[PDB]
This record gives sequence, C-alpha cells and structure tokens, in this order.
Amino acid sequence: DWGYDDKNGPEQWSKLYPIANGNNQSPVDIKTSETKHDTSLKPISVSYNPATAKEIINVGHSFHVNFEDNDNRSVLKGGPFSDSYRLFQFHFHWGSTNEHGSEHTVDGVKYSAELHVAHWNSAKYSSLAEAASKADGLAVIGVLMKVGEANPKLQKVLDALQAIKTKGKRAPFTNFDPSTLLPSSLDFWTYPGSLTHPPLYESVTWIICKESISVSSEQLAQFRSLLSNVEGDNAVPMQHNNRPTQPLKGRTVRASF
Ligand SMILES: NS(=O)(=O)Oc1ccc(NC(=O)Nc2ccc(Cl)c(C(F)(F)F)c2)cc1
Ligand SMILES: [Zn+2]
Repeated sequence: DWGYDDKNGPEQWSKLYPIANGNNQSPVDIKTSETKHDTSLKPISVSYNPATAKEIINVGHSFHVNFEDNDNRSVLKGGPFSDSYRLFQFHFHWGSTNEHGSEHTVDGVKYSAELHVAHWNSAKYSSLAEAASKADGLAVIGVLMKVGEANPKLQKVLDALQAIKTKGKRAPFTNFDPSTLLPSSLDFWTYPGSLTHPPLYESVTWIICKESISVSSEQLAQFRSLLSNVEGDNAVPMQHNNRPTQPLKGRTVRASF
C-alpha cells in the first residue's frame, strides 16, 4: 500500500511498480540550456465550463477536485496536440516546508507546490480508464507555485477543505472554472512522461508553464493541515506528496517560446 512515508514512499514504489525505473518517468528537472524551441508548437487553448465541476474528495495522500467528463464541455487543445483532451480533475502537490514542494523543477530550483490540471484523449479513446495506459492518453498542465502573496483564486478551493478534513470525506464542489488558476502567460515546456505516483503509467504529455503562480505560506499550511487518517483515528497531517525528479533518459524537453 504505497504512500509518501519512508516505508511506502517514492524510493519503495519500484518493488510493486517496476515502471518507476522506466524511460519516461516524471517529474523531471527542466534544464533551460538543453530545451529545444519548436516552431511547430501551437499556443495552448483551454476552454472549461464551470458547470462541469462536481466534487472534492480527500484521498488520504492528497485531495482531488473532479469534473463531469461525459462530453466536451471542458477541453484542452493546441500546443503539441492534434486531438482535443477532456478535463477530468485538478489537484496539487506540496512539501513539508516552503523550500521544496513542487514536483517539476527548473534549472534545479524547487518551488513550494505544483498544480496539476489533468485531461484524457476523448478523440481516440472512450473513457479515462482506457486512455490511462496509452502513450498519448493523458495531458497534464503543470503550474509551479512560488511562495509569496496569497493567491485569491485559490480561495474557493481552500475554503472547501474544512468539509473534507479526513480520508474518504467527499463534498459537492460546483461552478468553478480551473482556467482561473492558470498564469496569464501560457508559454510552456512539453515532454513525454508519466503519472507522478503509482501506477506511474507512461501515458502523459506534460505541459509545464513557464510563469509561476503565487501561494502564501498560510495557504500552504492549509494543504498540510488536511488529515490522512480516517475520522476518529489519531490525526496524521498530510505533510507532503511530491515525487523526486527522475532521469530524462534521452528525452527532449521542447519550448514553445
Ligand atoms: N500526479 S499526475 O502526474 O498528474 O498523475 C495523476 C493524474 C491524475 C490522477 N487522478 C486520480 O484520481 N487518480 C488516478 C489513479 C490512477 C490512474 Cl491510472 C489515473 C489515470 F489518470 F491515469 F487514469 C488517475 C492521479 C495522478
Ligand atoms: Zn499530480
């Protein structure tokens, strides 16, 4: 039963999930001197319908904000893609202190947290479950979160956490467009990689934003005050859930800028 503690964490994942040591693993350190600018990359186009927001849930190691994905009301297009990708979820990763919480890094610099906006290829596949193990199945936008000014756009999300404090609690979460969380520039890096936790499928085209967004030290504390235990058990704060960076193994990170 995988997690982020010393016994079940990222260094132990390879035992039940050998793909952990694979050739398209994520996250990575983006070295800007080694990126290749690609003129064939189109701008990123997001069009999300706030009516597709459904539910927020505490999953023990993190929390997820899920979207209705029965149709193309909320889609990602452009960049490296020929196909439309359908929004299904956003979530975050964070660390035990402000110094290190992001998953991706840029020129060795660790940020305080990271936003993942996840999508599946509904042009080619019939469901998320089908798309999840396909090399071209998933598209994730990653946004680096730099500790600084409180981010007001995060506040509906953070305000919802009090209703999902312990593992398995879920609550309705509606009328929210997650494009409001994205930076104003959508200049990006792209590379072929993986889910950053088990089952670690190498099915993700990553879109990493060049511009960070802000988060306050107190907003980060709200993440870390979520509880990994079930109600009635001893409180176990969700202190961190970020994977270390993984070897590029010859992959090319492309820049849109
Ligand atoms: N961290 S990451 O890099 O963005 O990766 C993830 C992307 C989405 C999730 N969402 C879940 O609720 N869990 C979840 C669990 C297993 C699988 Cl197979 C998937 C799927 F997306 F592949 F289908 C999603 C979990 C991890
Ligand atoms: Zn993630």
